Amino acid sequence: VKTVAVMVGSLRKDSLNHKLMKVLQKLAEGRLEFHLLHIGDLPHYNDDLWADAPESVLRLKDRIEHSDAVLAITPEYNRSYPGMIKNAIDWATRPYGQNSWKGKPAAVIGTSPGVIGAALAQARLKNDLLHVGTVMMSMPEAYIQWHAEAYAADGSVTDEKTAKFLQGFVDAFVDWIEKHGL
Amino acid sequence: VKTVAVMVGSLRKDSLNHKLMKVLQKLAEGRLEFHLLHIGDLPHYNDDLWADAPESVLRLKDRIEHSDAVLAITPEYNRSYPGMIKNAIDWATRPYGQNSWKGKPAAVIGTSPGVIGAALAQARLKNDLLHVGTVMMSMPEAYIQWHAEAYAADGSVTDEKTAKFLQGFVDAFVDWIEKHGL
Ligand SMILES: Cc1cc2c(cc1C)N(C[C@H](O)[C@H](O)[C@H](O)COP(=O)(O)O)c1[nH]c(=O)[nH]c(=O)c1N2
Ligand SMILES: Cc1cc2c(cc1C)N(C[C@H](O)[C@H](O)[C@H](O)COP(=O)(O)O)c1[nH]c(=O)[nH]c(=O)c1N2
Repeated sequence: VKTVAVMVGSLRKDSLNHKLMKVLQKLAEGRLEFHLLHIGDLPHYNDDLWADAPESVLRLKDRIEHSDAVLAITPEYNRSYPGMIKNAIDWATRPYGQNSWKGKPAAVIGTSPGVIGAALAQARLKNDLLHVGTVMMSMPEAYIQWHAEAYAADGSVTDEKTAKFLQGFVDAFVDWIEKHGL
Repeated sequence: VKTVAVMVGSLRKDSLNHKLMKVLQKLAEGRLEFHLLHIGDLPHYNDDLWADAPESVLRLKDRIEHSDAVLAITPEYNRSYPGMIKNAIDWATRPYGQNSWKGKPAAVIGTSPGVIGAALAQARLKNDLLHVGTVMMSMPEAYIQWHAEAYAADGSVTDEKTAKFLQGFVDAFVDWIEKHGL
């Protein structure tokens, strides 16, 4: 089993990206073990805080470093991804010389109720995670328009086409981690 | 005098982007009146909070709406701009139908100790502010490598070449607001 440090780019109760995380976790059970990064617990980045580092920042870095891979699951806000994710990215690259992300196999996925499926957010997040040294998966693209009727309450995917698609993403990520991980 | 809602993308005590804000404010005094947007006081975006909107969010939107223009002064973190700025951007676009940024003349500037002068951050921030409906100034580019010896403690620019350059940016922004504002 490979461990995955997961960022979900939404805090709200009924987040679709949180639902997507659970769907992916269920599809991946037995092959990937997800551990959430608690990005909502991070203060806004402030370099002065390294004098007494926030526990949340220490925990963030420890989990990334102890995980085999990274997965980001992002909504799209105003045609890019949420700042809360970028704030987490930046915290874990520091202190200088201590970039936790370096060399980690990564992937990005996300969902929107709209047909664009968070594609613009995803492209930007792929670029920004590439620029902190991750080994970034590109295929298959997964710009998911959320359809509530395609999923069950337990996270099962009831729609066969959607299940095949998401399974293809999971399978690719498993293979990506095996090939490109440390 | 035109009013300007200003974002400074750093919270730390000795921030160079904060020093740059004060330099620009001094150069612009009498023509532009700066009002800081308190982006460090915003919680991480969470759509659930609109049920009881945070005061910081309400103040942010009110100041943007009541200003003639917007100025962002950004550092570069891992080849883009800080998430705290994107978080502010997203808050002020909401609720749906109530985008405070729409039609506002805007400009972006920033500084780094390195020679790249926060250019990658600035390009991304220009794009993200364009995508929320600002009327975005592009010229002159201002990718400022910070040189402490070029500035005095009162914000004066002691280096003549630097003063001419930053005055050019301020003059262009005043004209931009006059031409492109409401
Ligand atoms: C500030 C802000 C900005 C945007 C959005 C929302 C909000 C609040 N939404 C809608 C978004 O896709 C929808 O609310 C998702 O359901 C949010 O993801 P979670 O459900 O919270 O995971 C959105 N959707 C979209 O497809 N493209 C976009 O650019 C935006 N922009
Ligand atoms: C997490 C993080 C990431 C980066 C930086 C710093 C930190 C803490 N810095 C350096 C940055 O330019 C320098 O610290 C500036 O002085 C920060 O701006 P303020 O001085 O806080 O306004 C930096 N500089 C740069 O030119 N390009 C970059 O990609 C980054 N990345």
